[PDB]
Amino acid sequence: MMTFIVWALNKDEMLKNIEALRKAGAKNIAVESGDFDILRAAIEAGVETIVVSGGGLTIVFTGADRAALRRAAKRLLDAALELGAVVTVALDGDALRVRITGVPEQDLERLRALARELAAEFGIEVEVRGGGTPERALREIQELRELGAKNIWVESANVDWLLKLLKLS
Amino acid sequence: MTFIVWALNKDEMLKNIEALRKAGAKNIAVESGDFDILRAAIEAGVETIVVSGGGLTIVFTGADRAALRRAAKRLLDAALELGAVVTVALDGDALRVRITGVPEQDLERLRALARELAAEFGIEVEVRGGGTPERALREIQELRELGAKNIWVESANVDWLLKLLKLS
Ligand code: NA
Ligand code: NA
Ligand code: NA
Ligand SMILES: [Tb+3]
Repeated sequence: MMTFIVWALNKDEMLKNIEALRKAGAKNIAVESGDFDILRAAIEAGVETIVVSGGGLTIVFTGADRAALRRAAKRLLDAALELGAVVTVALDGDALRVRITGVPEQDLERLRALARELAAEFGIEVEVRGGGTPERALREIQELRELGAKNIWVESANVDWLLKLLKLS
Repeated sequence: MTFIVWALNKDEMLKNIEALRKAGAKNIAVESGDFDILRAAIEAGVETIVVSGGGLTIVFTGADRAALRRAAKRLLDAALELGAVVTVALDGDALRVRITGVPEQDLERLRALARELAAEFGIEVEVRGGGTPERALREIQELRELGAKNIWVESANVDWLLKLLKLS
């Protein structure tokens, strides 16, 4: 037997995906996201196993020009990789989502500022739902439990973030 | 609570589980699309494994990090427009690119581009394919025999998970 983990950067894809696995008859369905809104939606749809992809930033560039989105993303990717980050990128409609993990809080504030600079240059909107601090994770994990999460797993490429949350838990 | 160590580097993975073990983590899992990393985790005594199913793992080697980043931007550009989910990590010597969420046609496009880029740049590439559910099932059985007790499977591509469910 196996647990099937749906990794989703958007709420609509995650619902569609868990619905497909439920129709297909998967016994053990989990949802993974750095977005606590998506993890809440999963639990409300009746998912009992949640993976918190914690730490770092989710930077979302929105605009009709996909060339401008990719250009901004490539620049951000370059800056993030130089600091030793793990970067996950997905182009979804008019939104380009960049997940950044494994850089210190001082470096994230730098990438926050850069994201604002790049947004102006290429004339696009940028929103940073980042945070991911171990303290915030500990708070939102309790909320997910109270919403009906039975199994909570936590994931990172950054062991220090796992060690900080281990310390707090 | 289970602590999942995401790894595309075998050495970093082993250092990371050691740190969590010393720190007092009771439930540790290792996640990777690289079956050799999952083998190394199980051989080190990890009993929970997340198989990151499907797509490609592309490893660029034999040039400076600045050059590896330029190659990464070229590959990302192609992958993003085909609608792929792309994870990129610059690791010491090598640049590792994980590509998922697209059919074989697009993977072949990116295999070819990675090879072209490697030649065009003058760098070495290791294009690790073999991301089909059929093989994943055979890899999963191998990992069980090596000593994995809990096997979790993960994808952004629900189609890949559905085909695995059918074949399982
Ligand atoms: Na809610
Ligand atoms: Na603790
Ligand atoms: Na996949
Ligand atoms: Tb994962």
